[PDB]
Amino acid sequence: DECDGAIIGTAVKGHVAVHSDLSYWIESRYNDTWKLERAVFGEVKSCTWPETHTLWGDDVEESELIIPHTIAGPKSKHNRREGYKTQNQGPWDENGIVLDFDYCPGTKVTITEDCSKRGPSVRTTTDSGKLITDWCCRSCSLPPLRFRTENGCWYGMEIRPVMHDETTLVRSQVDA
Amino acid sequence: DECDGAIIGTAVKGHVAVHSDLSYWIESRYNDTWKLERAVFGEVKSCTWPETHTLWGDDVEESELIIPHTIAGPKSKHNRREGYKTQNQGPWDENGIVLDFDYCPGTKVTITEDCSKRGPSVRTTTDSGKLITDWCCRSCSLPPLRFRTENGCWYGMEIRPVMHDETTLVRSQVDA
Repeated sequence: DECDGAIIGTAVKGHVAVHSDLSYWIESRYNDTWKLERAVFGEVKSCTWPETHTLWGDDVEESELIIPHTIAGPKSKHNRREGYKTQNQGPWDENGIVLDFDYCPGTKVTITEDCSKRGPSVRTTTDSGKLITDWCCRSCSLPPLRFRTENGCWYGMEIRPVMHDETTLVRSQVDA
Repeated sequence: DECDGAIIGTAVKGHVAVHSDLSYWIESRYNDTWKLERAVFGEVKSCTWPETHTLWGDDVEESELIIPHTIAGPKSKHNRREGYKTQNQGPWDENGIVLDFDYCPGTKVTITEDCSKRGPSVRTTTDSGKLITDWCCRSCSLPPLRFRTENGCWYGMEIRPVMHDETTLVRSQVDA
């Protein structure tokens, strides 16, 4: 059911909007459009964010919400970024998750319709610890959706690794 | 003055203690001793954490508090880790800060009294982007205190870089 309304602070002041509670800090900004900027997770939890404490919640498509509504992502158009759909297979079992829109260190991302489609989030280091340097997406926007975690950096579902030899990938096992 | 008591959740349940508010998630654990485990910062702020919402707050030395009381670190013996003093010159101007006790990727830390003393936190990549691989501390404990941020990984004040040639260091400019 709903997360408790009593310990939620949601606020927008001009061109910065924040949905927060005791575990989530979800920040969006206006430059020429509203975009999700950063989301910081003290812990990940499974309840629905209440409507009473949600900005811009009219005519919301659940599959557009970056942070899935099933893990208390607000049902808010602030919880969106052009070029990305819901991150249901992000690395939601990791600790110290921060989601932002920047390159994982030592990597690059190219937009091309050659890319494979959305799948589970992949960590930028292989099982043995090699860095995968090149990535693509069909039609995501840049800078790319990334998750920084206590175990490495991961890209959003849209962004797929570009490899030229056999490699073992570490991929998210979660579906949220 | 004090941060607002109204939007604070502080709880301990057996061997896991959490001090949280709308921006901070500060977690400690008991294994054989109580130690700070992780602290996640949606934003960094400057007010004092109220006593009313502080665990284990008797006979507290301010210079022992990992997260300085001046940036709303709780005045709590849960906010401590053997071998470390207050991180007043941690990288507190960065975004998406997570503090935990693990190695920055590709690095190692040795305890030796050869080390230089506590100073400002240093990022593990130089100005030009080279990785500093070797580090020391006089008498910190392992695993080392680290800050993961949207701009790289940084070590706690105690942990100093070990270099064999001229290099430009990126160091914290903050004193909190």
